[PDB]
Order: sequence, then C-alpha cells, then structure tokens
Amino acid sequence: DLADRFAELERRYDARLGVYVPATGTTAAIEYRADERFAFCSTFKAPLVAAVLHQNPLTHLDKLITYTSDDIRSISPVAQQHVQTGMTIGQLCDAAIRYSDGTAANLLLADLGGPGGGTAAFTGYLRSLGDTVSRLDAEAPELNRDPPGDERDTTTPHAIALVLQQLVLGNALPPDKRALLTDWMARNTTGAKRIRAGFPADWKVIDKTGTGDYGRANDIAVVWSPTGVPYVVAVMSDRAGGGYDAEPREALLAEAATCVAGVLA
Repeated sequence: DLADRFAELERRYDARLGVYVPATGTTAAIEYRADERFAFCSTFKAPLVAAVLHQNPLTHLDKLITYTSDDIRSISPVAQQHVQTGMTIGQLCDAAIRYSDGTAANLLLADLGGPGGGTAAFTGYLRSLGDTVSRLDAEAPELNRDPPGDERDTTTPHAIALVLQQLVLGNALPPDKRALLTDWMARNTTGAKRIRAGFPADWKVIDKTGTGDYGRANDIAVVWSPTGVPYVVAVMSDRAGGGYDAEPREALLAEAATCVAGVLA
C-alpha cells in the first residue's frame, strides 16, 4: 500500500513527506500530505521564470542586468562568476532554474517588480493560475529559513503540482515561452538524486529542486513515459525533529519517486 510505504519513509528519515501526482486519463491522483504546507525553497523559481517570461516580450531575455557585491547574499554558482559583467535576463533564468542560483532569482524577482521586492507580484502570478494557497514573502536567503509550520514562503504538493501542470503541459504560457521553461528544466543540473533517481532511464524527467533549513528537500517534475504520457510529480520534505541544521535527505525523495514510478509503470 502506497500510503504505508510513504509512512515507512517518514520513519526511516525522521521526516515529514508530501507527495502529489494529479489525476490523468487512467490514473487517480496520488496524494500523501498533499494539502499540508511545505516551504517552497527553490521550487518557486520555476513559476518565477514563467512569470518573467509571461510579463515581457521574448527579447527581454536579451536585456543586461547589472548587480554588485552586496547582491550576493546566498548560494549563487553562476551569478558569483559573472558579477564583473552583469547577466542577461535569459542568463538569469538559466541560472535560477539549472543551478538554483539565489542571486539570479532575487534579480528576477526585482525585474518582476512591485512590493516586497517582487514577491507580491510573484504571488499574484500564482493567483492568476488559480493557486489560492501558495505565498512568497521573502527572497533569498530568508525564504528557506521560516520555522517548521510557519506559513510564510510555503506551497503544498497539490498546489505546486497544479501550477507546474499548467506551465508545462497546459496553456499558461504561449508555446515559445513554454518551450524555454521546459528546456531549462530539462537541462537542470541539481536533480539527479531526486525524482530522476526514481524513474527508469527510458522515462524523460524535467525538474526543479529546492533545499532549505530544517532538513528541507523538495523536487517538482514533469515526467513522460516511454510512450509519451506525461505526469506531474511533486515531492516535498522536511525534518523538523533535527532542528535548523537538520540535514536534507535526497534519498527520501528518490525512494518516494521510486514508489510513484512503480504505480505509474
């Protein structure tokens, strides 16, 4: 039994696990703690890039953004390397998705603009997709730090799966912008040990990870079977019992995804 397997994983990793896979043609929704709140961590960067793409002509990708030493406030593998030159909006989107670059995401939030350094507009974009649950309140590094149970900077597996479904499979974005987001997620460098590890090699996986304090580890993905049938997979986890410095456990997400893959095969 699937719920029993997920509960076993929670005990193994001293964790809270949330899983959602939306219903399809012939599969029922898979849900486990799917309506409980979990921190977004970096998973918000997928709809953030969608928001920025949607808001602007495609050639806004070519606009150069400059930034300074005091803008590097978080893990930023790309933005740290390019600080002496600036980065284009396209480069920022690439870094935000594929390297989970914190500075890149903060700069994209500022590009979206408005109150809260762009967080209010980001949340408004989610509202436009029918998501009345999620909320973004802070940028990096603060957004990964809210205490367990706090609702700031949270989504739910259910909510973010429905958002990702509209972005990648549905018509939230025009096809050209949809393809840009899809390709960046396809080329992600940070997800090999999460949902990807749970699906056989002949399934296509695109994803966006997130990792935070209190042992937070998330992954959101779109997967395609060897015959081209797509599923959206959201897996979220935290380890409040280990406190602020609890280690995130990717293996929990790999095992959860393996259980999901077993059902979808």
